[PDB]
Amino acid sequence: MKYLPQQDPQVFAAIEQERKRQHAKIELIASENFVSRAVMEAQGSVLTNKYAEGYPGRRYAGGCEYVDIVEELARERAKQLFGAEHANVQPHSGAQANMAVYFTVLEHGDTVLGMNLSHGGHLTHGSPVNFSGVQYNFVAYGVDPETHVIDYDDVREKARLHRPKLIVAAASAYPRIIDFAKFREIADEVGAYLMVDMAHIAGLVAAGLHPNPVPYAHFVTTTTHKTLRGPRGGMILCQEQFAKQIDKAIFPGIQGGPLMHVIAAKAVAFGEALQDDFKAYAKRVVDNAKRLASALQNEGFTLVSGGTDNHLLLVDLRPQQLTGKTAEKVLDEVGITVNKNTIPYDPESPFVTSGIRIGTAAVTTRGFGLEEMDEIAAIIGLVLKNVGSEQALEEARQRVAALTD
Amino acid sequence: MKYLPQQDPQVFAAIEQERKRQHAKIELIASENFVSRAVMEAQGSVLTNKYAEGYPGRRYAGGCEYVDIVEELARERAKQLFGAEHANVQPHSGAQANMAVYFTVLEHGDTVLGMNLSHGGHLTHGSPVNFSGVQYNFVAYGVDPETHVIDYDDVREKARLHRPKLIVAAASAYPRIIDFAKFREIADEVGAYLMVDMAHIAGLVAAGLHPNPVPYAHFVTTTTHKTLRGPRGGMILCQEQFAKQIDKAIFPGIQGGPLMHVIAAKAVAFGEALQDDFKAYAKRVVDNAKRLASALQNEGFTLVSGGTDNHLLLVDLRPQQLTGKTAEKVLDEVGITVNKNTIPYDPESPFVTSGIRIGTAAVTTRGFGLEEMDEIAAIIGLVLKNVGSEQALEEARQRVAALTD
Ligand SMILES: Cc1ncc(COP(=O)(O)O)c(CN[C@H](C(=O)O)[C@H](C)O)c1O
Ligand SMILES: Cc1ncc(COP(=O)(O)O)c(CN[C@H](C(=O)O)[C@H](C)O)c1O
Repeated sequence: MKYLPQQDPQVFAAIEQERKRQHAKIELIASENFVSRAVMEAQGSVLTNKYAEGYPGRRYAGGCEYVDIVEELARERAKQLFGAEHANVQPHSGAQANMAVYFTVLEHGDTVLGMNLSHGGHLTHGSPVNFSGVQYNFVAYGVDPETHVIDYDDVREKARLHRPKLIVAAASAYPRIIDFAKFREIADEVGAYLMVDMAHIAGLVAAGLHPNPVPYAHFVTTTTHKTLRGPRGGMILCQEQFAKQIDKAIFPGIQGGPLMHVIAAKAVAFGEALQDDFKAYAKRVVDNAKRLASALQNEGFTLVSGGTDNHLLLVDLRPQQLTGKTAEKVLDEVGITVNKNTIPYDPESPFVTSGIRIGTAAVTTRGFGLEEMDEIAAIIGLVLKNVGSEQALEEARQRVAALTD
Repeated sequence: MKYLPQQDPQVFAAIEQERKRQHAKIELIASENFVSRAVMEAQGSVLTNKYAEGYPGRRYAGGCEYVDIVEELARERAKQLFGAEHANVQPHSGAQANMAVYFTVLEHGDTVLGMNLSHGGHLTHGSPVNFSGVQYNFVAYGVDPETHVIDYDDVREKARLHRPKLIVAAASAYPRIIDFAKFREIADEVGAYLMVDMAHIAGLVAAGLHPNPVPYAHFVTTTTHKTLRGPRGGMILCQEQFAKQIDKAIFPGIQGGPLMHVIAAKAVAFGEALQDDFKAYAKRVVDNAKRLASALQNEGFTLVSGGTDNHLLLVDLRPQQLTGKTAEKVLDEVGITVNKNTIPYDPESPFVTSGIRIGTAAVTTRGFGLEEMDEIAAIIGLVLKNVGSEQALEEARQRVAALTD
């Protein structure tokens, strides 16, 4: 940076603190990742100056000739990446991506079937304090209380009873592979649309390490910033028959002018995702997660679903008689960044929780391998089995500092 | 740029084309502006990597210590700039800023009174193809058919008849000063909340060249990218009594994780707005607009409301027997960037129109003064009075190229 340090010393100092923080800490938040310098330069471009309401070629303002190319590059690369018939790269976020689909196929008060929020489901999948639960009549399916795997007989029973117009699959904290073939089979029986929110697994889908929902779902929403390792924003993939309706839902439906500089960075992210190295990266993410899962069990930790098939895992902290809130606080003290997360059938409130969510996407980008996963798990064991001991937490700090160069 | 040209030659080439376009063309789109290099560097920072769901101090993820400072800087500077009791700098856009307020004080199907869309009102103020008109029962007030100034007796009659829960003031294409004192007086009579969408006039309000809606309105929404000359995004200002409700409406209401890198750029933009030079800048914008308005009339153009009190003007093209669509196309051919815009009581559809919207905010940032405004108006006269003549359009191209160095 050059012009910011002179103009705004206060903001620059806080950014420099954050930059140094991201290097010093062990980042294990499942939804986070580190973007390339090419992605950041695209978001720091003059493309923020342009109003490009509408779509490539069909704009409601002149001078969009070159931002049209940018958006088309983002749209075509995403279609190439996921094998989708249509792409919309204008959603400001995953929340707005989900919102636009709901706006398309649903009237106010319609019944929608989503995943239980305390079982792994997301806020936009029917939270009564979120727009989804207020605007629509959301019913929930759950996981098996023993295995923590989606009970597909329960998805079928809930769909046949409540008769939803839409079924939502996918989650924020689900460590296993989602059977999209079964979700479509259930949706076909009850005559409902199938939406898959692949936000967390998007990068793994692109690398072919998680089944692609695209052939099975009518709508596929995602964020670009999670395992896809791109800028902060949303995307909608759909079939050509819904293309016009989805486009009208984004604009003039729920949004206005798109973020052309972010869309530029999305294109850069999709470009990087198409390369062979990203497929090797994503395999390391899954390898690292399974290694970390196995190593934490070795330390004596119970895991939700008994491991992982993807990028994330959930530690059931009930055996250690610790809340997720307590674990989040003490690991923050030693330099490990996690978040408290409700486990399926949690006896604690969503603000206290009985578990912690851990992802490997961020550390894998940094260069962390199977060896580092053993150490990370060893530090977590040292901290959570000796919460009252300050000497163990000091030992943990030094071991965290050793891993981060 | 350094890492982008190597990584993505296709995207970099399109960005470089856009960068050169923004310099070569005369940008007169009323909603557009040029951001400083400090604002862009903040959007190109590592702050995109952080999930900061919630608010400063009250986050739902660890490691937010430094992005909290960033958001607080953005919030406090905006409060200092506008004299507001509470600020929310998390809205992804002006559309989401408006959406959050609607989500706060309104139930589905509630009656809301906004400005007529063909008279100057915005898409989010009750368009039947926008979320606002679908989710809520929007009624409209208009302008006087002769003077094109808001008919405040009509605002009062519509409010007393339809009994709205909310009244919306402000516009996308209104060249005059809005009397917020009268809007609150009407709202108090019918027992309705007053929302002001100052998106277009935000920078002029900050410089004290347009009356501040904050003392009169319960809610004030805005975009940061128009006359405020900041990054692409939204902001909500409100009284302390609505602070908690507005915060809950953004998250977990309608959005998810905020754009911390954009919020950083908002802080930089607000910082630049507080400086004395920005107040001088904004006065030049208004001076330039009034100069351009007077000069276009001298050329024989009829203007909506007979001039301007702000940053923008509307040319009534009916005397020249030209549509806004025709004017937009031919001016694009010579390097002048405007947009077609419906005039009050337009005989043409919103896709054809009888007028063009022109703003001075962008050209003023570049260094254009009163002299350049005379020339811009002279070129517009040459083009629109000689549409069939290619020799006049070639003359116009050279005169446009002369103004842009
Ligand atoms: C599966 C899923 N869909 C949408 C979103 C929201 O995206 P955005 O923040 O851009 O609006 C999420 C967000 N996930 C968060 C996280 O994992 O930390 C949190 C659970 O909301 C999501 O997981
Ligand atoms: C008065 C007003 N409020 C909100 C918006 C939408 O903001 P965003 O694009 O960030 O969602 C606008 C947009 N204005 C556009 C323009 O002037 O070019 C257009 C009329 O929508 C607005 O004017």
